[PDB]
Amino acid sequence: PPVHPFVAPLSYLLGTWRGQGEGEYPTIPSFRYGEEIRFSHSGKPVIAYTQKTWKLESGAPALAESGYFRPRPDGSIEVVIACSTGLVEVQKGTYNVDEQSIKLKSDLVGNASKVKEISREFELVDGKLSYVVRLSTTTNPLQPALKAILDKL
Amino acid sequence: PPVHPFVAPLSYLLGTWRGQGEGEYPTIPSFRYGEEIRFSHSGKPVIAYTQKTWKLESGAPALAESGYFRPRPDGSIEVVIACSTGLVEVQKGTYNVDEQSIKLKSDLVGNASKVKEISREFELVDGKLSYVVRLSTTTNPLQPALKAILDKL
Repeated sequence: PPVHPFVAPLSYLLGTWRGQGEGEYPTIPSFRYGEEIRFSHSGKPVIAYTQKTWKLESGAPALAESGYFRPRPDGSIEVVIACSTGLVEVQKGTYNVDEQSIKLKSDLVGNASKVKEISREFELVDGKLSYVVRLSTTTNPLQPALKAILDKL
Repeated sequence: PPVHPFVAPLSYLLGTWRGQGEGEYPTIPSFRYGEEIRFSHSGKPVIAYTQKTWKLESGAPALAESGYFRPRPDGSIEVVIACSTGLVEVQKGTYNVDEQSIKLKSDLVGNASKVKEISREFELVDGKLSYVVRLSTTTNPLQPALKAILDKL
């Protein structure tokens, strides 16, 4: 299927990406992980997102998430994600064509015991996909939790 | 990876399924669709769920959803789903080993303009996967909306 006009500005995402990241948060000792992301489409104004992580040393599976990115030609975007840990997120924000960036903040986090808000920011940097995930809790204000860089395969 | 002990009671789901369904709802004329579901795992206490639908005549893509099923040995289960239309759901309920059934009701529906609650019920019937999805809105009480039967591939 052809790329939908609403998806075309984000066509740089389409494909599979692999790299590594680092997590750290108050009370959570720093850790590293491997990550793979696939962005795909079926001609609708939606990009399917699938992600998995693993332990570096072994490749042992860790977590997974999946969802859908819905860009619109005014530069707005909404993203819905379900996580293997049992959370859901509704993310809203904007994309910037000049910067090849996507900036999202949660409108909703569902089924979480502690997390209150999640922000997600993507940026293409020299053709690599970077992101920062920031998290808040009732007692910890929004702050970095995960960051990764992935190469396009 | 081996099947996790918490997943084993639902191992009958694992694989790919294809069939067809029918939708109908107040103000929504009846329609039919094709459907494919895959259930998979990576050795964690989680089953990954991916689904797509299409038009019967042509096979043209329609919608998609994906998420995660988290069964527990007391017979409880939670399910998180993200939909290509831009919704999320947190579903909670129970599974029954004798009946090979799973009965879920939403604790949360996110980003919906009209839907308030969603219930999902699966049943293995002569080795085929059946479900009923029921939906409510502010003015329409919970009632059937989608039903499908799928053969295991």
